[PDB]
Amino acid sequence: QATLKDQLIYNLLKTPQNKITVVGVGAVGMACAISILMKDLADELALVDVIEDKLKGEMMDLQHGSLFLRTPKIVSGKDYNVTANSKLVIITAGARQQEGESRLNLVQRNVNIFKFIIPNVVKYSPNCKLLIVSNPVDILTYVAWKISGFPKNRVIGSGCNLDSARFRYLMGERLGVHPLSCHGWVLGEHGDSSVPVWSGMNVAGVSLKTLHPDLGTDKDKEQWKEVHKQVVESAYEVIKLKGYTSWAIGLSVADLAESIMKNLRRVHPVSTMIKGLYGIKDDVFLSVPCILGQNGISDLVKVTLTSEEEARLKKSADTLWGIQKELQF
Amino acid sequence: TLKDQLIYNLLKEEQTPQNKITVVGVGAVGMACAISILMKDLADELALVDVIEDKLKGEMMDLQHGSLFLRTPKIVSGKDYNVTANSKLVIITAGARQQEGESRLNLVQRNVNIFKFIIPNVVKYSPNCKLLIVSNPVDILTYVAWKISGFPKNRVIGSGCNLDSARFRYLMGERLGVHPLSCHGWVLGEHGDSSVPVWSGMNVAGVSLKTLHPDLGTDKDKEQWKEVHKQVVESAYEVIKLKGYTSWAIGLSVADLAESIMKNLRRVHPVSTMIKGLYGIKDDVFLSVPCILGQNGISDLVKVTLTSEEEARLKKSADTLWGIQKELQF
Amino acid sequence: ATLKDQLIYNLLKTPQNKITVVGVGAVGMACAISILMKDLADELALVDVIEDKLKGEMMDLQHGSLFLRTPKIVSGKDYNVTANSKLVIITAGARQQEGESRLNLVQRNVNIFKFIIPNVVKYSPNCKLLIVSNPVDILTYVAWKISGFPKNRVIGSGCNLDSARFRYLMGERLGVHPLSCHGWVLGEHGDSSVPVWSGMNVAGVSLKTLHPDLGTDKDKEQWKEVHKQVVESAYEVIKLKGYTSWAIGLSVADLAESIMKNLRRVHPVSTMIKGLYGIKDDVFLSVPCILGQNGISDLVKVTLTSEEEARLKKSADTLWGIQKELQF
Amino acid sequence: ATLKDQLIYNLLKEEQTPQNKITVVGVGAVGMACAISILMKDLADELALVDVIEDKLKGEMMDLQHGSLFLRTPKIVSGKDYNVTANSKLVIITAGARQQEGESRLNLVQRNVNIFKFIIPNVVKYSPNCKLLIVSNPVDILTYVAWKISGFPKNRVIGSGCNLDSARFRYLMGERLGVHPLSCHGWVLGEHGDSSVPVWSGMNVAGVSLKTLHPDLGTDKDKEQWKEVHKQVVESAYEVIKLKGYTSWAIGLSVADLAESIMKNLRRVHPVSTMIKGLYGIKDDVFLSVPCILGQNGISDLVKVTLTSEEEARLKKSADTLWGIQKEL
Ligand SMILES: Cn1ccnc1C(=O)c1ccc(NC(=O)C[C@H](C(=O)O)c2ccc(C(F)(F)F)cc2)cc1
Repeated sequence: QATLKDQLIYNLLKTPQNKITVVGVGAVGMACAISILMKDLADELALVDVIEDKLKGEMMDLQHGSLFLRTPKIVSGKDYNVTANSKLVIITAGARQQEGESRLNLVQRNVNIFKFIIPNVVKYSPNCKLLIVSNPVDILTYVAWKISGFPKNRVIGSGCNLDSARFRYLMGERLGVHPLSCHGWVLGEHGDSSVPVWSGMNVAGVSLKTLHPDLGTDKDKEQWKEVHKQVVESAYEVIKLKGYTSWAIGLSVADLAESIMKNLRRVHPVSTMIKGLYGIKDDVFLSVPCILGQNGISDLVKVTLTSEEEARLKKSADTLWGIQKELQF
Repeated sequence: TLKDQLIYNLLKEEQTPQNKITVVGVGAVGMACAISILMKDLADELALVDVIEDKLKGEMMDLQHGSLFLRTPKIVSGKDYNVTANSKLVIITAGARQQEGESRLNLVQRNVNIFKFIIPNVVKYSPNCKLLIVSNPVDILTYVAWKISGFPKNRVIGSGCNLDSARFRYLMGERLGVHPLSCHGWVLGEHGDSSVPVWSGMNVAGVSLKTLHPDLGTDKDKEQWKEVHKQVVESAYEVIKLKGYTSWAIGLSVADLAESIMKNLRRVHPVSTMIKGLYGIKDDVFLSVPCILGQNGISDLVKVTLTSEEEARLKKSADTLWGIQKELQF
Repeated sequence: ATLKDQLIYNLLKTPQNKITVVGVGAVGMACAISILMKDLADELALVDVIEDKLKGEMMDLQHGSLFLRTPKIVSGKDYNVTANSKLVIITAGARQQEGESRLNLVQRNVNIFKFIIPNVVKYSPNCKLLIVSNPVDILTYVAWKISGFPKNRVIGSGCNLDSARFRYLMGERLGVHPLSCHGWVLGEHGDSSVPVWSGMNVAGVSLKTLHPDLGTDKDKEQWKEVHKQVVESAYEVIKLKGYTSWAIGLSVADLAESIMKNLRRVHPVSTMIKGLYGIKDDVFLSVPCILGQNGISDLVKVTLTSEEEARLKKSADTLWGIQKELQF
Repeated sequence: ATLKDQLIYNLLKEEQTPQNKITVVGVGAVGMACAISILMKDLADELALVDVIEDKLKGEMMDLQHGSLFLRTPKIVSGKDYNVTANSKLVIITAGARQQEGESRLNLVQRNVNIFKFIIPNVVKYSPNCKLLIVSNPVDILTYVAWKISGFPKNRVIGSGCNLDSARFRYLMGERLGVHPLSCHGWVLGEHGDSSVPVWSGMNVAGVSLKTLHPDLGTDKDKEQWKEVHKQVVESAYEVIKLKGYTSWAIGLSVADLAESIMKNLRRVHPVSTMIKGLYGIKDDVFLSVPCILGQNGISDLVKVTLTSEEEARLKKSADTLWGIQKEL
């Protein structure tokens, strides 16, 4: 007498190597999850949240699509033991930006949540890289770094990877070029104080501000400054229209995860400690271009900013530090 | 202007899109289809259409902001169906969706009404497209789309039991310790409560599970494999109870079908089509049988061998669906 | 200051998904390009003994790095470059000439393996060995005996390709993509391979049940000719272009995908089948195996008809007759 | 009833014209590398191969067909008759004499012009609406020749040009900087050959001009000898050919990169061979590489790269060299 399985299969053999955990199964977390699944970045995906039904429903929905994926193990749970041995833990949990609301208003509430999340993550994946997505992402990357005790190369904020992607899309819409071939960087706060690096914007290595010196100024008859205003307002407008943002940030996060998981050493504008650059003296985290790989941030790229750009980046650091210094944890 | 100093134009002749896909409906199902199609590089232009103008624009913008990470260079939206012109494939997901405990068949009046306005507008602007119906009850709405469009039935395809079969193969794989890709088994009939598990065709590596386990699919089964089908039937209800709706699996299922159509693969999928003439069925009933899918839609039907009980269940599903289809007026 | 140090502030002074391909002949390079375009490795190492071809192939792949997502492509004539591999793919050795049987390669390629396998194993002691060189079933046995690895980690590419060819030919006959044409070729990757007619199906419909004479000498449709074309495929391609490469490279990348991504998909690969069908010796040939990050985790016990089982035992006798004459 | 007829009920009796058909002309090493790269990127729903060596053509076709289970291109065909190429959207020409050890690409010009007099009219006859992608060498001159013979508008006659040279440049840049080539930006323009031009003034990482940081970059006084990078670009093909007998993989991937931009209408910027009359002081009908926007109509636009006087003179010299050959045909 033998069961079906035992008549069909002779068992020979009785840890995951490319495991990714997503913390938070709100819209941002689930868009990160689906993007990472469709890019075949992980051999195991773990989801963690505190709403048990929603967590199970999202896990089941993904699992029902397994035939169409190449990620063979999808698990979930409220207990962080399900996250054990992750290479990469993506934290998207916490309060999310609402209509008309500054991401900076979320800071203390999400700091309080990180006091619980981060130690549990570190307990079960002491060797992982942390990719912070929750907002305000720059301050929460600082907080995650402080709580975790990790070296700062392994604490990465998704930062302005998305703002720069939005900038390159809008740039491409004006020039009739795919964003892949429109190069431009948004640095600083992932938020209202972000900094467009007009002096570096280029197609095929041609500096656009060299052709158009008014680029980025008020006197600009083409009003390129509106491009950056649209970058700043983008999240507010999408939130007002559909209630939240999800797809673009999910793709941005999966882009960062690809560079990390595959050790690509591509350059991304992500949140990291900038103390000692551009005359900044405090432990401020904000986005500068960094080399990203399997050890996290291995190097910073020292971008040459104009005086006007450097002043705006300092203003961004001052805004963040004004909030950072008043946190207790 | 800066653009003219930077760029020398050779020609400004904009041509018709070559691989355009439209998604009608920007609810959770429609957006899951859209992101799945975008990340599989199946379209060179994606159009979104719906009646909720704010949500439509917000979803469009959110996808557009991810363009750097995609290889689909044009993403458009509008309430006017002129944005959908010259689509190769139009995926209809709009309509009411089932609440907790609610049958897909309770959606008929609401979504037939919506289709009576959607389909003529789609056909007006993409007269050569394939219609991929996802809205529920999908088998009845595929019938409806066929009647209203006037298209040949090869170009009217219901997403049908592609998802039920995927779920079945997932649950098979969990029981056997095998990836669903290597677990073969078909759920046919209604995408709903009357679906039919084809026990006689379930296999791994060409080994019939029913041959090894003759009680498979019966009440005397000490392993209770019928509970696997029951889980398939209940899957959407359980997910809806937990997260309020389903989206990711159906989106991946639809992108799977769209891949076969857009790349002319001639893969076999269980999709909603007219099965008149099969198993001595004489009415124009639409339900899922395995179909060869390619760039012209359904090119062939596979004549699955069914046991007596399997065929009786399929006829019961056909009777349930036809009981509803026959009372529809066009 | 150097340009690099002016541009880059450094913060930080082993590969996690490394694949090595041994042999940079046409088969090895087809495996390499297929693996690279499937993004299966974060480091790819090429090893061979022909210094010039090796460096030339390495440089050619590197020059395409902008279009790939594998950031480290290395090569060498020594094993330093292979250290810490998850998967080592062995394609080196003599290949069959026009009209030459794969079994005629035994002496030459067994000799090569007695040098390659002991060294490979020293520097990647945890890798899976994927044998592609021919005769692959005999050489998988050799690699297992020599390496000291447990058998789950010594895998021959086997009949994965014969089955792919069978399903392609099936699909041409039936008007269906090979992905939807299901049928297995087992046994020797060679002239004694066994088509499992009794399992061939589309959408779970048994073709033999529809056509009980399928694949016999009574078959009016002559489906046996489909398997004959499978057996003869490599000979015909070698006669026409001199060698085969693309199909075997894609077949191997398919196996590497299942291993590297821990998919637990079923593939017909060369493994030890002692205990199946009453076979008593350490014969290696292809049966369907579940493939993942530990290599072969399970064997599928295919239900064979009397004639299919008899043909499989004939294949086993041919291989065993050669296997048992080898000394270690 | 036969087995097929017991199993399958045909609804459609015939197949429609292919919608995304690509033809590769020539099945030497370069042609087959293009074919496999295009197949593994899912760019075509039909691939046709043409050449004059009947046995090798059929063997290559069969070998690709035998891997069809692992691909998503359902029709692979071949023939000596160009009717097999009918209705291609893109025809890639790799046929003719290929560069040998020690051999200048320019030595191949007259032989390959002779071959194109037969190939191009046959291609045009069966695919009057295709784009032509010239890979055969010397690619710049043969792009000019294919344009004149075909009668096509120049937007539909594209030379693979310096897309590969630039990829090699960026690879070597990345090796020097420890950055993935995706994040190293730099253009090699002009002849796909010995007279190519490195645009030092445009090289950048994250929009930081390397020449601005390192003003000696590319000159003879350069203590870091970055000019050796371009020398390596120039010599790369010679070295690879000397080592393995030919080049194939990198050009195959480069062509598949161009084919992707064309087939998917991406409007990405690539340095490809086109007419540059009206730029940089060039008044002749010379074809050479400059950055072009590539899409479903082929080359729709050129990017007017800003050059130093020394870069511009080098590009004019490359143009003079090519024109001296072009005009003697
Ligand atoms: C002389 N004669 C007269 C009449 N019949 C005979 C035979 O000898 C004979 C002997 C055997 C068969 N067929 C099978 O063994 C099919 C096999 C099974 O049934 O296990 C099966 C494999 C795979 C699948 C699935 F699910 F994968 F598709 C389903 C079923 C047919 C005729």
